[PDB]
Amino acid sequence: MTEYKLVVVGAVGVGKSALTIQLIQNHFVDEDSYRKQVVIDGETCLLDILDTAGQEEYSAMRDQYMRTGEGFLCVFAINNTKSFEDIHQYREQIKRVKDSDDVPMVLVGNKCDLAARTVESRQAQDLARSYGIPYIETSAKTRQGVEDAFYTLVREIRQH
Ligand SMILES: [Mg+2]
Repeated sequence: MTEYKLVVVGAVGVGKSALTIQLIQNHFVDEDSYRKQVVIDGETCLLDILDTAGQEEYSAMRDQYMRTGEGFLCVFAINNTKSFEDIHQYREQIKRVKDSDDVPMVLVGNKCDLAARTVESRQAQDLARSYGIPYIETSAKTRQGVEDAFYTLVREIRQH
């Protein structure tokens, strides 16, 4: 069957794992590869997701997994301005290693259940527009937009 190699990236603590675990095991963790047969738009397929460590110890450790990844979830948290500003560094790294200005990618603003937000939706939407990539807000806690984000990424890969 078609397999989709997806890679979840982002600054420490933004909810890369919570999003992956909500999708795969259907529960929010208040506190690494995953493989799952799913059916998306009638297509039977396997999601092979890499949930990357947050520690900036990489760049040679990062290049290996970015090279095999087909599409990328670039995650920041909406109560975390630094995690948002860090997004540019992740995209420029994916582009460097994949020798492409166009890589299937979705910008995800996670933790949209929280009221104490420091990054506004219009801000991130305008960023995503400049990249030419979709923007989707999620909450791994409420499960809002979780399937949305991953499925939109699969569809971006299908259109590449
Ligand atoms: Mg994690």
